[PDB]
Amino acid sequence: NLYDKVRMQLRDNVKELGNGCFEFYHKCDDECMNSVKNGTYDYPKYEEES
Amino acid sequence: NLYDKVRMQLRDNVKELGNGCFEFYHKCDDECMNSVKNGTYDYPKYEEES
Ligand SMILES: *[C@@H]1O[C@H](CO)[C@@H](O)[C@H](O)[C@H]1NC(C)=O
Ligand SMILES: *[C@@H]1O[C@H](CO)[C@@H](O)[C@H](O)[C@H]1NC(C)=O
Repeated sequence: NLYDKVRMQLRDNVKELGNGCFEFYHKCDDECMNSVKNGTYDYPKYEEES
Repeated sequence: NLYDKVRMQLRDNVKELGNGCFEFYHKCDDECMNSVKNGTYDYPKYEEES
């Protein structure tokens, strides 16, 4: 449930590695990680691969 | 189970908003919505973002 709670919060700004981890497509510093662990996250334009 | 039944039926012609809702990438009128609620849906070329 944490895995999906987090996947839904993170949407497409991350990729699943298939081993229980999410890799970010943007620099995610302590302040970001602190946001991911609770009810918030918003990083709208970090696609490079698109 | 409805969330996934619907996600599988809708595939990539929709996006998950992460709050229990699916946003369509195409105009989806009453006739479409009536199809989504039961065993049918087929909208092959509505990507704009691709
Ligand atoms: C969520 O984490 C951020 C970052 O540390 C913090 O500012 C915010 O107050 C926290 N929200 C709750 C409800 O704890
Ligand atoms: C599914 O919904 C469509 C649209 O209203 C309808 O035409 C079709 O007969 C319905 N199928 C079933 C099995 O109810």
